[PDB]
Amino acid sequence: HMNPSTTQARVVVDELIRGGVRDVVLCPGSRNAPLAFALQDADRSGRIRLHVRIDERTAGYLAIGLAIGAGAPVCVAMTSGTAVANLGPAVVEANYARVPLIVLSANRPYELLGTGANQTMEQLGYFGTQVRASISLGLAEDAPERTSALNATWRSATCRVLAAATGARTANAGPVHFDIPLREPLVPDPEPLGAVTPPGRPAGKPWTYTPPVTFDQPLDIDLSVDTVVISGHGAGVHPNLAALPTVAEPTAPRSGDNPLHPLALPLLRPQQVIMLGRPTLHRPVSVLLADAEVPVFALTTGPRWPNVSGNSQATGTRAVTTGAPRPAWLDRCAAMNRHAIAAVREQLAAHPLTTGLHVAAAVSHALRPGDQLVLGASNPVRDVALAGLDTRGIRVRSNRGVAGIDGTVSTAIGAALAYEGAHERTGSPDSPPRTIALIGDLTFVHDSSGLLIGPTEPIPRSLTIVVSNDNGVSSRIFGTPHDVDVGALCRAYHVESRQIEVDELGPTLDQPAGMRVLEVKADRSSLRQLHAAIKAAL
Amino acid sequence: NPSTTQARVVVDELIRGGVRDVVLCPGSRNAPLAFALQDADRSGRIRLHVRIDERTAGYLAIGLAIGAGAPVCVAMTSGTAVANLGPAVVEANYARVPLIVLSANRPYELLGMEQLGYFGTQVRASISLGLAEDAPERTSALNATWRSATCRVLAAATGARTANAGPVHFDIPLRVTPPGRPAGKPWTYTPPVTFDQPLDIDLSVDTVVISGHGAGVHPNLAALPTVAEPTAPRSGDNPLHPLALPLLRPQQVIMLGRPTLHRPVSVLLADAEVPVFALTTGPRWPNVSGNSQATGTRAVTTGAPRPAWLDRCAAMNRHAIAAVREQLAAHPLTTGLHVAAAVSHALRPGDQLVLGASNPVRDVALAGLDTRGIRVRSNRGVAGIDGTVSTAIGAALAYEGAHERTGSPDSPPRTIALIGDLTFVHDSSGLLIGPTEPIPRSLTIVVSNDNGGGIFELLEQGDPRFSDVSSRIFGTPHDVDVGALCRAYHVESRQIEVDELGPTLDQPGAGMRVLEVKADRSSLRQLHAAIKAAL
Amino acid sequence: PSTTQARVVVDELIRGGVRDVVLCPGSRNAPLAFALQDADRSGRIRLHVRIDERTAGYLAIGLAIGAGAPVCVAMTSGTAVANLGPAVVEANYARVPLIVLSANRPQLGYFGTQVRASISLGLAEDAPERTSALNATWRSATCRVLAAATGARTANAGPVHFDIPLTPPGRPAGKPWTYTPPVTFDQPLDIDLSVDTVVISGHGAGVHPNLAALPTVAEPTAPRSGDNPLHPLALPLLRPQQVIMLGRPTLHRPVSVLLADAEVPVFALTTGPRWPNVSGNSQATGTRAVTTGAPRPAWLDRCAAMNRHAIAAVREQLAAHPLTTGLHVAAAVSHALRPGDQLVLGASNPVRDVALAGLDTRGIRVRSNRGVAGIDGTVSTAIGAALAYEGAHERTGSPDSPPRTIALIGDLTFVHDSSGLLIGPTEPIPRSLTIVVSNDNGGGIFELLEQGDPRFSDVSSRIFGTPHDVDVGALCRAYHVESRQIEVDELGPTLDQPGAGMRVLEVKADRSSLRQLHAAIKAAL
Amino acid sequence: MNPSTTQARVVVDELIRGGVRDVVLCPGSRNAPLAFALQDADRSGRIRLHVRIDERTAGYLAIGLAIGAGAPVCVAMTSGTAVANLGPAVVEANYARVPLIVLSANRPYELLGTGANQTMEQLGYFGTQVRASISLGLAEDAPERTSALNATWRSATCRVLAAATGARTANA
Ligand SMILES: Cc1ncc(C[n+]2csc(CCOP(=O)(O)OP(=O)(O)O)c2C)c(N)n1
Ligand SMILES: Cc1ncc(C[n+]2csc(CCOP(=O)(O)OP(=O)(O)O)c2C)c(N)n1
Ligand SMILES: O=C(O)c1cc(O)c2ccccc2c1O
Ligand SMILES: O=C(O)c1cc(O)c2ccccc2c1O
Ligand SMILES: [Cl-]
Ligand SMILES: [Cl-]
Ligand SMILES: [Cl-]
Ligand SMILES: [Mg+2]
Ligand SMILES: [Mg+2]
Repeated sequence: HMNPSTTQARVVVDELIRGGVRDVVLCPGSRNAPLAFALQDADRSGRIRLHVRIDERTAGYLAIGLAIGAGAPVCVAMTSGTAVANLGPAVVEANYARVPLIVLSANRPYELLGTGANQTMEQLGYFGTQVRASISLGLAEDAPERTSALNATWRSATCRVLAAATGARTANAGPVHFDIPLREPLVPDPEPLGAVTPPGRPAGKPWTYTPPVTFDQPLDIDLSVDTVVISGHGAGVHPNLAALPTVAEPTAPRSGDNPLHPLALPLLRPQQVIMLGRPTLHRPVSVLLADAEVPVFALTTGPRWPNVSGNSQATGTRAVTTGAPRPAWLDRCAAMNRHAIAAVREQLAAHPLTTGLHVAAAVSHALRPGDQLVLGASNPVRDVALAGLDTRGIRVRSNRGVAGIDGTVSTAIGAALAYEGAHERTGSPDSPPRTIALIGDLTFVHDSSGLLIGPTEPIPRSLTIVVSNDNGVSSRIFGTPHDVDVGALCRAYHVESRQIEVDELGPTLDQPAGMRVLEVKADRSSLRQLHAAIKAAL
Repeated sequence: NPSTTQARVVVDELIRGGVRDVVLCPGSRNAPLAFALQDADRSGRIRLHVRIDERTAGYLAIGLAIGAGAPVCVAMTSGTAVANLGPAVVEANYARVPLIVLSANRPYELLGMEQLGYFGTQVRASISLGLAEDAPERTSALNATWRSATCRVLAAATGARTANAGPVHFDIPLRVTPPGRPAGKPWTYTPPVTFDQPLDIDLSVDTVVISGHGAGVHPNLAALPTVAEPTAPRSGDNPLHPLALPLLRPQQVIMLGRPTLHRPVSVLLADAEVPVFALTTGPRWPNVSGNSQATGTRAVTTGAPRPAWLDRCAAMNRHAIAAVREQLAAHPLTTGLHVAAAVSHALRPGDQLVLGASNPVRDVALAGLDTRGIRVRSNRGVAGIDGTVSTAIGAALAYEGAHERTGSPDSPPRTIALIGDLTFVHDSSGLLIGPTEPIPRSLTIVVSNDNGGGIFELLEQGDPRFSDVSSRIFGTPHDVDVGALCRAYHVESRQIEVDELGPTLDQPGAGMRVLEVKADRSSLRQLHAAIKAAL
Repeated sequence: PSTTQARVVVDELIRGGVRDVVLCPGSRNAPLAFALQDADRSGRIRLHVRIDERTAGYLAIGLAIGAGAPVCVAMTSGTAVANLGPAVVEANYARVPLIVLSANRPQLGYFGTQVRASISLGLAEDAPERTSALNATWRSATCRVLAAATGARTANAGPVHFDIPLTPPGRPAGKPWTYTPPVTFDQPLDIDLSVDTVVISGHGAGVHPNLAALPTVAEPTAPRSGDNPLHPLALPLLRPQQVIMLGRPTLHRPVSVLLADAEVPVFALTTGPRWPNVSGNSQATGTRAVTTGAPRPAWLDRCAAMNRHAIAAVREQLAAHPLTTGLHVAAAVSHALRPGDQLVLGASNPVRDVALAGLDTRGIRVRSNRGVAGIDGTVSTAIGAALAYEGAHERTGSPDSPPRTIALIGDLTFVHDSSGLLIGPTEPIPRSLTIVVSNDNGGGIFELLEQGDPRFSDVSSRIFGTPHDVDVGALCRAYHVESRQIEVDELGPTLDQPGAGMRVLEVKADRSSLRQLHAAIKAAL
Repeated sequence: MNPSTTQARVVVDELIRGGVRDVVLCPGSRNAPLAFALQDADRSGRIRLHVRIDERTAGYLAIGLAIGAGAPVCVAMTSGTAVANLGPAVVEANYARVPLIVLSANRPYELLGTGANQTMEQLGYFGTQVRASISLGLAEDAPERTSALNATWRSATCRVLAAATGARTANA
């Protein structure tokens, strides 16, 4: 015989594994001990990798990283009370970035809500419309005669949680709140007088199998009309559009070989626009989408479609193309793209001081096919886009959902861990692929506690964090530098760090060292002149 | 620009309502009342605090409000502000902290702020002002409407009518200053209500008082044996050690406030043979077991405790105190209980004490802290380990500000925080205060560092049969260099031994310093079992 | 400024397929009511005014399920949100495109859980230097509302809250501002038909040609996929090894017992992203089946034998029973239907008894509020269903009278929504709607439940039966509606007789013998 | 003794001790345990039962029963739109401060989302219009804990009554 809380936790953990969950983030507590015990045992048998963290807020962004690194649903488990509320920021990010994040909260029994019990709040529903679903398991009953029926109901609810999070039937992945009320006894009973977990379906199959869904919405587009493609976060790959001039955000997957620099778009006159994904980065892009005279055709992978344009003529998922672009239009767009690249290149060289744009250019040139790049959503993504990075053959991650500074370090760490984990499944005996992160100093200092990894927890094998330190009424905290020593922060969290120059950045990134932080000074003073010089050069 | 005029009307009425501190974070949107708050800051009518981390900003506001009992405003500015403020707002609801959350929505924008679901369940009120309309003739009527909504917001936050203080959402939408009542009086005067529910209690029945967070002060119960949590204001001279409770058989329990500590208390409160009388200061009342027989706000007492009962309680109290003292001395390694004892013996009348969750708030009550003359703060609302550093900082700032505004030439009184290492790791970023922002002048954070969560060694998951599995999932060692952490944030820090803790606290240092004491948690369970065996 | 914002929104809703709007008088939504009034006088939209806001919601449900079109309801009061609650819940669960229009001059929890979207336009600012950008913003948002309501991109139609807080053209050729092709939601399931399989199809099911040969228990609202029906009462006489469940089945305890059987795998095929699993035995979900094998001939033989046995045991035990019951009235209405008719069923016994009588749904359109299975709103639902259905036949222009809409409801249901018969003289009235009322003076379904056991005979009269003694005939005449008390035998001929646009036919029925009649049918199987 | 019946009999008894003299009942299958326990209390003269068919009109009947003499009044109904029909009466009871206890039966909460018949998001439907939204635990079959389940059930009933009558908030 097994106590009810232990049985329920072992069933849930088993069904989550069968649904593709490979990594679980756990935060310590007493009320979530049943989940903790069952997760620890699955990690001892090698069925999942467990990542323990102390701060639930940054642990939520770690889980986002573990999910975007390879595309698998990731659970984060914590105790009752403000621990659940600390997942707020990650849940908002995962909502707008469509990240399959399962928030697995332990709770007191609902009967205690309103009694004044310790560490108990209104947990179910806390996340509102940010989550794709708020699902509660029932309090586990002590009914050995009903063991088979309770197993079917727990595994079915778990599959609903997994389906809603991965978007298996909605094509709209996102975060899910899975709340589990738990009561004493919370620790497993003596194992000699123990029992076996109620089994699932045979052959490691999910309890409710849901096969791959196809969400199809064709759209007719005449490509002979002068067309530009603008691809943002969450865009899909469209091979029938690969020839068109394309302004692509760094995180957007590239369809073709005809890039168009974002600075070139204002100097051209497209007659119609194809919007892929959710573009938000570039401001001239936003200017063109506000232009009411230019028809916009939106192509999304899911049912959500962006509000970035008011003259959206149609929304679909793929294009049924008629015609071909004027060769003179392709020539003009290619000509302007080269002009914009040269203008950026020349003005960086003419600039004396090293700026953040220089570091971004230096990181972009040091990337090799197969690398993963993680970018802070402030200046790093804009700077890499102005530098003209070729994203083909590399995977680029960034928290573009709400583009916050919270959790950027933890996201890079998680993405590096999932990326390296997927490289072992291929059975290859090579070295793990590189993960390079480029983040600002203010972002790094704000999520420096994301560097904290207990001595027994997984550490990324090939992660390098490049910190572009530019030392910068509510804006009066930027009137002075924050003055924090990046080296001191790294020592506090036992992390190797080096201060280097932009010339050294390339050759130092090629040195094969676990996790490390590479700090590069830059100047914010001259940035306004450099950007003004680039615009005058066009 | 009427929107600018509106902001000065609200800020002025907020200052008339008792607001002395506002917390801001930079964000995409202009802050609600940002420039009116800036004008008020330079003129000395209000004090601004700016932070980058919105989570630590919320908990700083909680500290500013519990340090002296004043309402405090927090100014949201971004699309992450609601999610990051959630923890502080939840804690303000359960600890009854007057917290005003200022927001600035756009009614000309299309909808359908990144709102979650907690605003509905956590706040006392949700008041919007309405768009500032241009009308030079209705300026005296608009002034009255804006100042009435502001007085209503402060009343809901402080519980002026409900006796249930808590957080309030105040929205001021955006697309000289008109005057208020004379002598700086608020627009709408509401006397702080008196909430009265007298209850009959016979004190001849063997009775114990158990007072928790939010407990009132009761002079007619002063003689009874009393198990008081650290945050409860004391009203008697007859304290009863929490470890003495299971050595007695009370026939009656008076519960003051909301108790959350000591499983011996929970066992006694759940015993259906022992009537429990709940005396609370607000409308809510605790009933975790279902054994709360009656509720009230004050006791109408008949009789007095039997002299033999008081003698029995005092004898068991002396056995409990001796067991804790003798077993602490006979134990080689320093634990958090040793650290808590040293801090307790170092406090002086007038000190403010801030206690983190986990073992520190329990250990101080096991050491027998005398709380009279002392101000004790702790986030017992939801017992989170998040935001405790910023709560201490805010509590010190508000506490020092009240002493400064009495004009006493003496140095500001001390605020001493006692927190675990995970608690410090959780909110270490709360230490980053820009040179422009107010910094405490007498805040000392004592960090009892046992490299993980020591309380789990004392629970069921700390039983030796889990010794192979409980290190990763409960102990959670981190190996953080605390001194290196405080250096990066430019905060004075010193690692010392428990016997040096007393003298180091007695002398002053920088306005803000962190004292770290290395402690052991591998002997923690053995030390507590030996204390129980010596009772 | 707000006057042109209302006119553009109304124009885009009409371009989006809205043909009917329900409005309740009140001191609000004045500009939108004007724009709607203008379009009603222009012939672009049909306006329906009601006084009861709860009946107005269920009327809009009917106008939507009658021809599958989006329908709007305009709130104008500080009680409308509470009164539209029941209809919004029904629209959520039955996936009905209901657009609820508000106009907050600057609060229950159901809006957060029940609706597909909550969109507010924003205030109508006064800047004629940007009137072409406000035009697109208003027609884009309105296209989002229409798309969320009809499931254009989600394949999950439902209610939408559209708030316009208190004339420039659209696309040429009357097209919607943002075109969205109806989406294809596909998810194939591998099913082996050589296993002994029964199909159980409920509310919201699709049509599956590769399943037309399998024995099929179909709820009346389910569109039949083939021509091998299996009577529900035959199910406990069979031992299927596999169940294909279409849509959302909600009727028949044998069906419920079978789906709960953990030995029998269940394969759920749904037209949308939601799927049922009350038991936890759902082995897989999908939208269509990829089939191998073929059903065993012995299995088909057994099923067809139980089917005829169940049909015969019902048709004969109805003859022996002398008293007229609700099961007889359902049988009578079922044989009085011809292809092209629309049949509206109330919940409780009427929708179950029609299934026991063996109605052949082919050629008939069957409506019923199975989403939450409420006895409220059925009268106004049938009126709206008739109006929408007759409006579609009128737009084709056939040289034939409007097709018939027959409603079969219980007594309690008729008095629960009696105020749905209060239709003002200026208001559109059905032209071929006949409401048949089976009246056994109480709730006859409770006689078939555990509280209907003879050991609760002296306690179950008050709390389950609830006689009302209401004179149905007088209630209809008070509302200026034709009524006639007929017997079960004259039901058919009276129904065949073309009559007034609205007729209520009352048939007396017995419920004291209902538990005996269902036990006699059970023993004859 | 089956737990639903014991649970329903404890709640009804404690409601009566709290001053409830009138209860409005609407017919349904899911609220059978409350219906039986209420009928038993009407036969004994402890309360006066009132049966109605329409839940919307039943809520205004309970409001009348409350303002007639100033006592808390209950309205019990089944799951589904039966609760949604109490919407208009709850709104009126909120603004007029009438102690109206909406006593709703429900399918088990684990059935929410499974497509079960007559199951909706009931808990929280009324939102900000109620003084409190309290659920009892699903009655467990466990004779060892009957005394603990009694205290838990009666304490919750008292919280319902105090919030409805404003016993400690002065805001019925
Ligand atoms: C926000 C939050 N997360 C998690 C918990 C669970 N919890 C309770 S005590 C504790 C350990 C705290 O350790 P520390 O601060 O080092 O104190 P110690 O008990 O070792 O003195 C934890 C994680 C909590 N109460 N709040
Ligand atoms: C709004 C609502 N309230 C209550 C119920 C519960 N219920 C189900 S069947 C029924 C009785 C309906 O009786 P009637 O319409 O006369 O039908 P009969 O079963 O006698 O044919 C009731 C009250 C419901 N489904 N909907
Ligand atoms: O007395 C208090 O301070 C207090 C505070 C609270 O937040 C409570 C919450 C639930 C139940 C009782 C509570 C209570 O008695
Ligand atoms: O297929 C349908 O029509 C349908 C409709 C619904 O409203 C559902 C609600 C919950 C669960 C399943 C559902 C479902 O399968
Ligand atoms: Cl335990
Ligand atoms: Cl950054
Ligand atoms: Cl604690
Ligand atoms: Mg510790
Ligand atoms: Mg009837």
